[PDB]
Amino acid sequence: IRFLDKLPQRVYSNSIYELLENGQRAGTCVLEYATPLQTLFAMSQYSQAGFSREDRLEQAKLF
Amino acid sequence: SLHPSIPCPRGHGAQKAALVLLSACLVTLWGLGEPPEHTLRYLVLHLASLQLGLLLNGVCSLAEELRHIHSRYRGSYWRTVRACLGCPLRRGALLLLSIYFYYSLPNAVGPPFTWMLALLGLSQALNILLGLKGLAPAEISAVCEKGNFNVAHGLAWSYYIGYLRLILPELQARIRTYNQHYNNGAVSQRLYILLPLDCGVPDNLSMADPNIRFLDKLPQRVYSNSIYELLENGQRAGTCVLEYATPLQTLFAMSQYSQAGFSREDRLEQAKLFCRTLEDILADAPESQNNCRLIAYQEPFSLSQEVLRHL
Ligand SMILES: CCn1nc(C)cc1C(=O)Nc1nc2cc(C(N)=O)cc(OC)c2n1C/C=C/Cn1c(NC(=O)c2cc(C)nn2CC)nc2cc(C(N)=O)cc(OCCCN3CCOCC3)c21
Ligand SMILES: CC1(C)C(=O)N(Cc2c(F)cccc2Cl)c2cc(C(=O)NCc3c(F)cc(F)cc3F)ccc21
Repeated sequence: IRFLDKLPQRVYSNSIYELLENGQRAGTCVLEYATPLQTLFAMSQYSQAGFSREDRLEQAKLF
Repeated sequence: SLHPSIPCPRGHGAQKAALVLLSACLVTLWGLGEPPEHTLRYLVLHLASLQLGLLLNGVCSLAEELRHIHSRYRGSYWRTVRACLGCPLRRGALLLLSIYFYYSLPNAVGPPFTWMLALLGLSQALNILLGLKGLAPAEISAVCEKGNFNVAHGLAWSYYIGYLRLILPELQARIRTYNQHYNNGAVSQRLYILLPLDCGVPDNLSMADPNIRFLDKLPQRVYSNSIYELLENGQRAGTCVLEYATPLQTLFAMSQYSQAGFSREDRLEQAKLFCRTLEDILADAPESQNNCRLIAYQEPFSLSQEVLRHL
């Protein structure tokens, strides 16, 4: 998965990524992560959450 | 040398022609072999008459320039005399030479002193009233350009001082930042200024030629510069920051109105002169460190091909 180009355009920048299959680009797509999962992880890191790793995985699946 | 139609700065052809004429006249005089002292007398008398006529014309000009002294010559008569008759001491010496030569050298073909003065005054009055001593447009343009008395020079310098010098130092950094943001192609780092000799500046650049198409607003008082990519046989081959020359648009608007006294041929002359003046300024300016180029053209053809060949 390698970055190719910032998709042209309230200002959303979606980096597109090409997919190397044995070194050859089988295609490309607009690919991105899910930020609520990152917020769940950061919730689990902090101590003012009461939100453990077991609960973090449970909430990730439920989300 | 931007365009085949842009005039070159005036050469020394007039002085070359004068030297050719002087050589021919010397050949003729040596062939005829007339008494040289008579020739000296005649030439000195002719120059004296011409100088005194110029003195009379300057006096006539001073007669009206005396009323502008408070607002144009800071209320000093010496400034008015200098502006109406050139350098005072040089012309006074020439006039004294004329008077002494005429009063010493007899005039074989010429009036006495009072008769010559009266005839010269009459001729000066006739030339003033009838406009016989008329200024040819070629010499008018030569003098205006030599002394920088053209609207195009002022417009070009205003365009430089107000806009170009402010944005060129940071245009390189802005283009580098944009190219780092949008990668893959890349955008040329040099500004491109359009210069249609016909002064046709459409609001939309793509309307003039579909091959040139807007790409993105370049990131940044507030300078909104639009970048354009050029279509070659349906596919883009290059891209650059391309904007129109607003002073040419102002020149066209000046030509549109009926109070500027600014005709279409005058608009063509000032367009060419603006192109040349901006060429010189951006050639010697420090801010134009190979940073700006002018696409000067005229439709009698595609602009995009010319911009590509520039790229
Ligand atoms: C001066 C150089 N020059 N000589 C000739 C001939 C043509 C130009 C030229 O092209 N100049 C120019 N073009 C710009 C384009 C952009 C952009 N965003 O793309 C940004 C710029 O800088 C802000 C631009 N500048 C410089 C500043 C320009 C205009 N302006 C002036 N008038 C002059 O300076 C002036 C002096 C003489 C003589 N003639 N003129 C103008 C005809 N007073 C201003 C006061 C304010 C304020 N603080 O309130 C804001 C200003 O600018 C906002 C206008 C932006 N409009 C401009 C037109 O198009 C659309 C965007 C002011
Ligand atoms: C170059 C050459 C040979 C020449 O072609 N002329 C024209 C000309 C005349 F004008 C007059 C007669 C014969 C010729 Cl031939 C000329 C004139 C003088 C001269 O002293 N002119 C006095 C003078 C005027 F005559 C009229 C005037 F309004 C003011 C003035 F001061 C000297 C040399 C020449």
